[PDB]
Amino acid sequence: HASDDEYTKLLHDGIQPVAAIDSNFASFTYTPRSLPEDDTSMAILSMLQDMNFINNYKIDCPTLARFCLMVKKGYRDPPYHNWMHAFSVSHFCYLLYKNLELTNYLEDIEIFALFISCMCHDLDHRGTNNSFQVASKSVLAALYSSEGSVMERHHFAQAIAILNTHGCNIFDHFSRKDYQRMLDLMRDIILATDLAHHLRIFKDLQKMAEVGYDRNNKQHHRLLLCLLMTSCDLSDQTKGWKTTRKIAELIYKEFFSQGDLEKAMGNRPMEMMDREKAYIPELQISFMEHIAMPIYKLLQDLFPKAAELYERVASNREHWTKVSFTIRGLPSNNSLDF
Ligand SMILES: [Mg+2]
Ligand SMILES: [Zn+2]
Repeated sequence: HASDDEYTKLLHDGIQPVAAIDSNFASFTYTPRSLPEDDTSMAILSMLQDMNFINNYKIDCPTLARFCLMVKKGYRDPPYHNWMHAFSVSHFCYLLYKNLELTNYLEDIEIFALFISCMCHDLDHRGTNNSFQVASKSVLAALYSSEGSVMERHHFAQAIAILNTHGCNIFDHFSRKDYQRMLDLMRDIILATDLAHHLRIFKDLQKMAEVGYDRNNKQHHRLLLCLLMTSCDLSDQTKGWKTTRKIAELIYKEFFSQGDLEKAMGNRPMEMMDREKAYIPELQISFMEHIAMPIYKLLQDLFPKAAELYERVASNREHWTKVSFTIRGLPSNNSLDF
């Protein structure tokens, strides 16, 4: 019946200064997946403290601790879309904040919403995509299919359910106006994680980069938020070869698992979901050239200091070309360690 023991222990000695985590914690070279999972909740508090959102928005620490624990427990354990993914995506948001000086481009509340969105953007993911929800006529599909972005709307709904859980509403004291603004930002930012959305606004993103970002342009704020969210979501591609390789293993383990379920339903899965047809190296090269590289290229055109990011993504693409080892699907052991 010791309901408060868990969060109390987390805050026992206060919030740990971000500088004390790792001297390289705020560098683009840092790999957040290396941090022990049991230390991630405190790391979240550390980043929120460094960005000073707790002071700026008068956030209640105990409530925030409970909220962070709830978000972490809100993730299931599929190979890729788990808490460590949300954690690493959130860390990249922090990196962009520190390295690109986002406070000079976005309003403070927008950056706060972006970080919280990163934490909650994949809540309750089961390892299957939107196409599958519709094909299996799931309860989530029946609920959101009409509006599109089925899983994305579910993730947002789960985030709201957490805020509505006793003792977890970190925005409870907000005025009605600011509360609605925060929930609307979270909705729009999480919805931006749907690739379909990114592809639709891509030309608007290029135009903004072409004419130059304008802090007084409301549309630019919305567009930048979408680009940044996508940038955080695919940040595993900005690390070293070992990370890109490992993440590929996790994502395809998920993709092939879904593909197997589709075949069992009497359906024909897309090639990239079929372990008997997919050739991972080529699929990664395609992903890099058509999705990842263009996103970080845009980021570079807007932020010169983001060049090293685009550079790493391009390098990793090169690595895949030197790997393209010859079999389709994944090895018997489901590993690419070799
Ligand atoms: Mg997602
Ligand atoms: Zn994600």
